[PDB]
Amino acid sequence: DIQLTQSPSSLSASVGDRVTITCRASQSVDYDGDSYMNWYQQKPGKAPKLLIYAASYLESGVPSRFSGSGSGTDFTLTISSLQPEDFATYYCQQSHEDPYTFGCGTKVEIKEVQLVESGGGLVQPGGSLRLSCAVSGYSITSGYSWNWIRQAPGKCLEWVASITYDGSTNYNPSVKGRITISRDDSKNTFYLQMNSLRAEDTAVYYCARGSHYFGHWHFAVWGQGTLVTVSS
Repeated sequence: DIQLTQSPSSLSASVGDRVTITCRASQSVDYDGDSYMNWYQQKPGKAPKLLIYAASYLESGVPSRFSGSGSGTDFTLTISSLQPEDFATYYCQQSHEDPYTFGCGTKVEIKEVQLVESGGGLVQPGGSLRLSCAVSGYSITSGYSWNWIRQAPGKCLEWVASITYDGSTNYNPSVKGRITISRDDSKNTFYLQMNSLRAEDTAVYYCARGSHYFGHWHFAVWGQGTLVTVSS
């Protein structure tokens, strides 16, 4: 399990300043001359947004003031000139091998396809949950893979499960045995079934689509997230 160390964990800067964030990986994420490191931006209340994939490639629509660099175990995200709209939390993520892992984020404080989750709510410990991600504006059969990713309260992002276009499923060993992912083409929906829930399963659960390119396991499209609360 590749672990990612993000530094600093938070920082204050002024508009117009250069900002640099570093990500250290506990193991190389290089493969065939490329580095499978990705950067996301998350504003409060919203799902993460993909900024960078394969260490240095800009996602479409991302402003040129964002740049990524590095290789091996050592990676950097640079904002050349901080703008007001850049106050957010920034996450690195490796897509070199499963389980795909995220850093715990850098909070930067200053001075068409749509995915809709349902099925969350308050459950008792030991109970079960079923989440659905309805895909609209896009055929579920067109996607390379569909994923569930959860965000524990005030904590790091955790990839949980995936199903590819050929039906192959994959789970994070942190949850495996209590979790099933499934797909329904005729309803353009996929599902997460959760059983024997524990308190550490309390989180916002996101659905997200994988990519056909550049190692697949970075996530350009996310749902709104649904809150699962396991309490008494």
